[PDB]
Amino acid sequence: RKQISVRGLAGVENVTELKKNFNRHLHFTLVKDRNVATPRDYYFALAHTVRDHLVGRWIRTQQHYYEKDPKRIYYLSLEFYMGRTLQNTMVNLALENACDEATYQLGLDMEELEEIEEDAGLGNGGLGRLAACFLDSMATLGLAAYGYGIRYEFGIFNQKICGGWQMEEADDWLRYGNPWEKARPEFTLPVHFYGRVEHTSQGAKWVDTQVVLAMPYDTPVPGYRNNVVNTMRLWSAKAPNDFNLKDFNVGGYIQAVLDRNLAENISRVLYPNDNFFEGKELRLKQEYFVVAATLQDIIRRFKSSKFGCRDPVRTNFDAFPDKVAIQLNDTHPSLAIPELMRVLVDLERLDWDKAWEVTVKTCAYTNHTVIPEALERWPVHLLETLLPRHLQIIYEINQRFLNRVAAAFPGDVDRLRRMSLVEEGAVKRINMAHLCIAGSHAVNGVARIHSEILKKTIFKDFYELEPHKFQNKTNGITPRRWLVLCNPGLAEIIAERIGEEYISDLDQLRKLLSYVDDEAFIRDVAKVKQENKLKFAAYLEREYKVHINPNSLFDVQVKRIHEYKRQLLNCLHVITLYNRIKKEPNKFVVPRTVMIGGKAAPGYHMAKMIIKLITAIGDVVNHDPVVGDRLRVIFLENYRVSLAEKVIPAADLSEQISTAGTEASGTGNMKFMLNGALTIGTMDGANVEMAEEAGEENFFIFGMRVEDVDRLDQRGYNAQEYYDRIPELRQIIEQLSSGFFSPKQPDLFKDIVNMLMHHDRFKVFADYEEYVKCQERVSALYKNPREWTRMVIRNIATSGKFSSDRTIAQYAREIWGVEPSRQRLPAPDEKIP
Amino acid sequence: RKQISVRGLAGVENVTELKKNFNRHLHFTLVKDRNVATPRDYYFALAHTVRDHLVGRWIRTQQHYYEKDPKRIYYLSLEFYMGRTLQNTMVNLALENACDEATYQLGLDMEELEEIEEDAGLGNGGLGRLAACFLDSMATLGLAAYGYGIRYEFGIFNQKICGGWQMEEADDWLRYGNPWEKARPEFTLPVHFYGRVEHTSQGAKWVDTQVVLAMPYDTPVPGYRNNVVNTMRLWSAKAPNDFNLKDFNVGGYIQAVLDRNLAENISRVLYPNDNFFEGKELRLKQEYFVVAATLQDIIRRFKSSKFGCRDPVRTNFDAFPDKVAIQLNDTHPSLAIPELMRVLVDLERLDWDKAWEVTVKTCAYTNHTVIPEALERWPVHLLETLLPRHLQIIYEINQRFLNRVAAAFPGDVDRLRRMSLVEEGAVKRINMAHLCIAGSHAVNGVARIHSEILKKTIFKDFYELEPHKFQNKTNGITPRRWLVLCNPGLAEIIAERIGEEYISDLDQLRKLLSYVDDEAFIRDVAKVKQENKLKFAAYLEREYKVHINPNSLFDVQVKRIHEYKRQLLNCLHVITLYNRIKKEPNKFVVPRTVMIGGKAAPGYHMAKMIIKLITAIGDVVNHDPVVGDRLRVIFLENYRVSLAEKVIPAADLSEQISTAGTEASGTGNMKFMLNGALTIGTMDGANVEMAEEAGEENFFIFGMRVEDVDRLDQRGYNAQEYYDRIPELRQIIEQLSSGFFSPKQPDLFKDIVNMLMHHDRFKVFADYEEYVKCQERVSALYKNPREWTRMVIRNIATSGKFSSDRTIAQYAREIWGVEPSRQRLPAPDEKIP
Ligand SMILES: OC[C@H]1O[C@H](O[C@H]2[C@H](O)[C@@H](O)[C@@H](O[C@H]3[C@H](O)[C@@H](O)[C@@H](O[C@H]4[C@H](O)[C@@H](O)[C@@H](O[C@H]5[C@H](O)[C@@H](O)[C@@H](O)O[C@@H]5CO)O[C@@H]4CO)O[C@@H]3CO)O[C@@H]2CO)[C@H](O)[C@@H](O)[C@@H]1O
Ligand SMILES: OC[C@H]1O[C@H](O[C@H]2[C@H](O)[C@@H](O)[C@@H](O[C@H]3[C@H](O)[C@@H](O)[C@@H](O[C@H]4[C@H](O)[C@@H](O)[C@@H](O[C@H]5[C@H](O)[C@@H](O)[C@@H](O)O[C@@H]5CO)O[C@@H]4CO)O[C@@H]3CO)O[C@@H]2CO)[C@H](O)[C@@H](O)[C@@H]1O
Ligand SMILES: O=P(O)(O)C[C@H]1O[C@H](CO)[C@@H](O)[C@H](O)[C@H]1O
Ligand SMILES: O=P(O)(O)C[C@H]1O[C@H](CO)[C@@H](O)[C@H](O)[C@H]1O
Ligand SMILES: O=P(O)(O)C[C@H]1O[C@H](CO)[C@@H](O)[C@H](O)[C@H]1O
Ligand SMILES: O=P(O)(O)C[C@H]1O[C@H](CO)[C@@H](O)[C@H](O)[C@H]1O
Ligand SMILES: *Cc1c(COP(=O)(O)O)cnc(C)c1O
Ligand SMILES: *Cc1c(COP(=O)(O)O)cnc(C)c1O
Repeated sequence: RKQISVRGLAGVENVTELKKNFNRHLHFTLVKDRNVATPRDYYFALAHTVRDHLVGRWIRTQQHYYEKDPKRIYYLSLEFYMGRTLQNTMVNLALENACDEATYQLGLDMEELEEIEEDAGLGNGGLGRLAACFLDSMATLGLAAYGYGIRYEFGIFNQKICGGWQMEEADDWLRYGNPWEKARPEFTLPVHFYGRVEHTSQGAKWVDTQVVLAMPYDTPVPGYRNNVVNTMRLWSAKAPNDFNLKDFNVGGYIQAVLDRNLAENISRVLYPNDNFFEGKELRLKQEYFVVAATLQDIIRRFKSSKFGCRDPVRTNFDAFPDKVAIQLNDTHPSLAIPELMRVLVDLERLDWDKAWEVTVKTCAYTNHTVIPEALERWPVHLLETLLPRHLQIIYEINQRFLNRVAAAFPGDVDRLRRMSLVEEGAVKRINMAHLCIAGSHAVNGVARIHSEILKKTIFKDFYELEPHKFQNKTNGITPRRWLVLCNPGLAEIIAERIGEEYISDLDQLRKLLSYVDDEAFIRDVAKVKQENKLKFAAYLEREYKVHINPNSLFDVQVKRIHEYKRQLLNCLHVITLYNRIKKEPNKFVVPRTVMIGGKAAPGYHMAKMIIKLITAIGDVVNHDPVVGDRLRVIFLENYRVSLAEKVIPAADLSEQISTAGTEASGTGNMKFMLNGALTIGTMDGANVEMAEEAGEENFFIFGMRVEDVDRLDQRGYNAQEYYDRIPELRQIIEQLSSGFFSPKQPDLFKDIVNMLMHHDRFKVFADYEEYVKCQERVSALYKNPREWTRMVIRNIATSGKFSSDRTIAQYAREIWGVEPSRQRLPAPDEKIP
Repeated sequence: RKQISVRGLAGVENVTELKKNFNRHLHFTLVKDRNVATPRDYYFALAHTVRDHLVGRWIRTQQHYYEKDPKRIYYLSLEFYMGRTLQNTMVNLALENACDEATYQLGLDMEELEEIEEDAGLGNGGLGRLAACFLDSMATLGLAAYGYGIRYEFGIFNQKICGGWQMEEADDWLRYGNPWEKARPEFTLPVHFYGRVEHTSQGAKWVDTQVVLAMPYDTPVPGYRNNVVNTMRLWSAKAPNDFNLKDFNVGGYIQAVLDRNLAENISRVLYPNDNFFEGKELRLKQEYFVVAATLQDIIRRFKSSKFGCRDPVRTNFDAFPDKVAIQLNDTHPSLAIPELMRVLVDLERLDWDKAWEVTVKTCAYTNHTVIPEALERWPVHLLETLLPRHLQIIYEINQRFLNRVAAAFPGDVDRLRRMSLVEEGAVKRINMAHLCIAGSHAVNGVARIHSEILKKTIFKDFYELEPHKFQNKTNGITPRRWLVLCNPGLAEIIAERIGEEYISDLDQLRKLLSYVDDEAFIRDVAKVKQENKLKFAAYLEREYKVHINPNSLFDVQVKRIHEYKRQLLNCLHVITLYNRIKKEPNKFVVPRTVMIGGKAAPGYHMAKMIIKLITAIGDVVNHDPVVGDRLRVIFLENYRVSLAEKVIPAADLSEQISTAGTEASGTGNMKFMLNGALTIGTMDGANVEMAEEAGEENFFIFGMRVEDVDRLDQRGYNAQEYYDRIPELRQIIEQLSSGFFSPKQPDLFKDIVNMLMHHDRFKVFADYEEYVKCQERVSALYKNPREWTRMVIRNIATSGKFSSDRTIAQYAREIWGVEPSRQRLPAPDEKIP
């Protein structure tokens, strides 16, 4: 509808420079002319002109580190959920407004072109987005940091609801190209698979291995206005030419060539599994592949440092921990630990015990869940086929480890079977979380309760052996994408009162508590959210047709569709709302639009069932005339980062409803809090630190605390109890059991009814009384709008702790041992020296 | 050693412009800086700066044709053997010398960088190079022409001789990228496979087909200094997202994604088969794929023309032949004919008989061989599975065709089984050469005897039915790559006397007969060849080590290794030479370096055997001390276009030794003739028109003419006869039979001995007397150097007829019906209008 904002300066020479370079790429890069270039061609010419302002800084940031050669942070993750890159790169370079003017005086709209860009969907959700937000934060804090992972040809599937069912389809995100990567095939590396271990004369050798090659592609990761542009290096698999062809004595020349895309399948697709574990060979291959190739790039750079010169010399890998820190995001790169031992002992010839001190001091591990089906416990027969030397290194690590445990708790023979990284049984397995605690020097959780639950439950044995290892580092979100970029209007009205230094110092938002009684600030804050609601209802009417009321409470739960996350409890609540105004049709109720969105992993039947329940409910509700427009249920299709930048600004209520003690942190919860939604949520994850930051009076907590959850388990949860005692709940179950919500096929929802009644791992009935109660308290407040905005102003004003710049400044200081910085690196300028 | 030449002007502003743009791409495109950029990075910055001078012209050449909208020539070929593109694009734009100065004053050597570029090996040999030379000629003659084919990820394999055996390896030519193509994914197209034909109400429909998508990549094809830049559009296969994923009810989400590279295998690899026929499903798929997608691009452009406006209107496909000419290179795109009928009848609803007149008038076919194992005769069961509607269209074409034949030769029932496009028998098959003659309006051969042999033997029946169809268009070579570019020194000394207009008017070389007695020209012509010999002996010493004598006759046969080409006869000759100076060690013989190079198709055992024989001979010869350096045998490894640009300038004698009546034309023979080698060859292929052009006295013809070959077949060839009567031949066979040439495994060569003796399809013994005789006559002349250079000056001076510009000016006029032109299109200059 309009905007100027402080998306930086649109100054005379630079708007001019821009338009020229735009027209240059459309011709020379695109080989398209004005009369034939479509909005996608206009998108790539600007994408190409914005990455031109980035290579100068990138090249100088990387030669800079060679010259100073800091300790280098390697963030190994198998997921990186980046979303789109043009506007984020414009924000961090301060080009937002010069390219908006430039595009204006060239007759295009930036926002049309910005919507053309495909999201890079290299992640499933929150572990992968945490990685993407960390990368922004490490560059904004001047850290010599490199994010490393796999370049998946197909990222997370694109979800389509057909007949209300999720239909998954392939994310061919590279179809039109990627202007942001730079393929580097000169730097390809081998990764060995299979083979045998010969034991001779001096050491072991892994022999007769198969060779896949690792082709790196680098993406720049620009800091917020400080001229640092760090790197995301993502490996692609390529078959070699000699073995992947020559091994002879008949078998088809064409067949040997077509069989190459079988080694290259290692990076074809991301595994789409939310908090579950799949013991598939292709996954362990992907896990070894990014470990092997990355550790070679690590050592290469450590062998230059300045030791490839001197500092001492006579290859002292002693200094390896003072030059390298490798962060394992979840156990997916836990083979970084046996592999660092392999290259150091086998290839580099250090003694076991030196190379162990060097491995534990450079590695650290971030635990992401306590739900036991998520734990990777790879069967031993898999590892002996695929990685026979690494298995060997794991057995010797385990041997030596349990010798520590038995020394320290002598005689405690059941502790020994519990702490072992080898899980005995029918299928002998390797417990990778155990590997990670044995070979890292810092193990951390993602939120204070999740960190305490690790010390007290899941890893109490390891905590008693080595209390010094366990840490907590509560998650964060980046203020640049999650505020500046999806909510420019909220950021400009904050910018107006307190300035802009808060975008890399979010704790400053607390100076906003002075304006909680300002009537100009209250009205502005509230107009921004009504505007946001209004542009999203438009988006919905446009891209997905639907039409909703902008004057309702926009109640939204968006995250992956898992039972512990409790889209079902939320569901039960909206079926109640419906039933209550059907009983009393002519009662005023605060009108609300409830929007649930998220993806199910392919073969998770319950999750596919819940998406069918939600769309089945909106089939009844959205078509009942007595309901009018007072209640609408919208399933939000193909949830991902660009849609989260659209929804979370338009939200009034944020559903963070998991059973206490299951969500380790959550980060969706933090994003909604700096964007002026109010939380309704259990004392779970970081919801506890958020309520603690704003004050419990300003948050809408309900439900069972974790102590009450264990008490109910001690007792035994009996869901028939809640059904019997609560008539509104009984009525809802029967409606489900009789086909009220599935007419032409009445027994349709009997899997979900049977579960809630008899197999509810997450206790949905136990929290239903206190949940519809709490929900009556947000509607009470909604219709006292000035007092909702003042509660909102106290949530927004207390979001500081949930910046990823604070989380990274604490890993930096207490795990990696580097000091952050914000001194901007010298200006982009020219010089080829 | 030095050069200035007339590689155009190196003028002040433009050398300056160049260096700046070089440094621009190395930074912004390459993201490499001077201190870290290798010679490959320097190659891509110049490749990128030379294609910058080409997009202006390309875009304006293509909008130009839209505006004037000529008849458009579509050259459909499954092979296109382009070799490398930088220097060829510099020649045609006149940038050779500005970029040589530019690179000089930047401290690099062009020739180092020019050697970095990978050859685009999208062809096997001569059919594919003919296509590549035609494209140059069509752009140099201002024709609205488009070359269409498949973009193979792997081209022709790279050959490596290990233990003297060919080892084939994959040509991953795209590893480092291609700076010359422009991917156009917005223009992807579907190609249907499998399915069924429903017959209902109005017409047939091909239903339940599988869908592969065709992703086009365009390469510019610049004319010689006339600002036309035409297009090579090459299709790539891409799996769709919906069917290649959704078809459900359990079967693995990861499996559905990994199974996509199975539709994309259609463009993975070129079939490496020289004049043979493989009836494999993947080949017919590749053949339908480039036909389907191309015919859609043809019709699209015919539906704009100006009829998508008017000219008449009420969709008159009548004018289709006056707007389109599609040339089928060999029978590999013969499905262009049933497919043009399918879209016109089934989709476009014309009557059969209108659409047949429109198909025969737009299609034309070039026959490339008479050797019967080369003929594609696709089994009927293959086509009914894969293309069931097309099979149907072929049966109805055949029905209607034989009704013409039987009307015109009433009662001649064996003619009817001979002319049928359906070859009855155990495996019923479709004769594709027959398809092509029924549905083209011009059928042509590639040289005057090959054209006569078609009218008299292989296609006499079709010639009697339709004499008007049969034509001849003798092959050509492009004077720009095959003279200007690999022989700048020979081109500058010609340029000195007669000027340079000969590079697009090669017939002008005849004004060189005036200098056949010029002693300055004789000495220059001879110094150029000694220089060339000297740089190739260096190349050999460098890249392949070998060391040879530059003062010998460089005797070279380079082409594919097939029995009809007769690398064995040449072999028998060098074993004789060896034996003769072993008999008489101290006889002066003219010293010669014999170089045989070329690739065998993978499973062609005889061809793999002949490469082993040749390297086995050089094992004896190159190590015999009594031989001294008087004779050396060099097998020329990994023969291809860039090596042919190195060898053919350095050649003194050119071996064009096939059994008369088998090589249809040959083009290697023409390249050697404009580069000052003298031919020894049978009266075969275009060797007959070449001898005829220079005078038989100036050529070294020997051997059986084709009449003598049929006489010997009438009689029955008995190779024991030649063995018995010729002692030098008897001695050679015994040396082979006893392991003289294969010591540690004596029976090694008994496949080749057994064949020559009992199964010689190509009569190698029949031509051996006259061949070692003719070979004594070139050595006689070699050691009268001034009289060799004067014979050479009469071959070079009479090469005009063998330009591809003459061949294309005759297809243009007598088959496609367009007039060539040489008026340069307006200067590249600016304007976005
Ligand atoms: O060359 C060095 C070394 O080699 C040899 O030892 C190696 C073993 O031969 C090899 O099999 C491998 O051993 C693994 C073992 O395979 C694996 O099962 C695992 O065993 C653990 C259990 O996982 C753990 O639960 C616990 O089990 C006990 C438990 O205390 C007890 O309470 C009861 O419940 O059952 C079990 C029986 O006591 O402990 C065991 C180990 O005690 O871990 C092993 C080590 O990873 O690797 C060995 C090291 O390379 C030679 O035998 C040895 O002498 C040489 O020093
Ligand atoms: O709906 C239109 C049309 O449909 C029906 O005809 C179709 C046929 O049913 C269908 O099978 C197909 O016919 C093909 C035939 O399958 C194929 O074998 C081929 O036959 C040729 C031989 O290839 C050729 O050698 C020659 O063979 C004769 C030969 O003259 C003779 O000397 C002796 O040696 O042997 C053979 C027996 O006489 O000629 C035959 C054809 O005479 O070609 C056929 C046509 O392509 O396609 C038909 C057309 O769609 C109905 O039968 C018909 O009435 C309708 O008009
Ligand atoms: O992986 P490396 O070698 O440390 C970093 C690579 O990218 C940097 C930024 O483009 C270049 O300065 C460097 O020369 C290049 O090799
Ligand atoms: O599987 P999810 O929820 O997308 C992501 C998981 O990792 C995130 C980042 O550590 C946590 O905040 C979240 O609680 C945890 O369940
Ligand atoms: O295949 P088409 O559409 O005929 C030719 C294509 O390339 C030409 C040269 O870049 C462009 O002018 C044209 O707009 C484009 O669509
Ligand atoms: O298989 P080859 O020899 O490489 C190529 C084939 O097509 C060429 C181009 O029409 C002919 O000149 C040649 O005689 C013929 O055998
Ligand atoms: C931040 C984010 C998540 C995380 O959601 P939680 O509520 O923490 O589970 C998942 N998906 C996307 C698209 C995100 O933006
Ligand atoms: C021209 C050429 C050919 C053709 O050789 P012929 O002697 O006609 O069989 C084959 N390969 C390459 C590399 C060529 O340059």
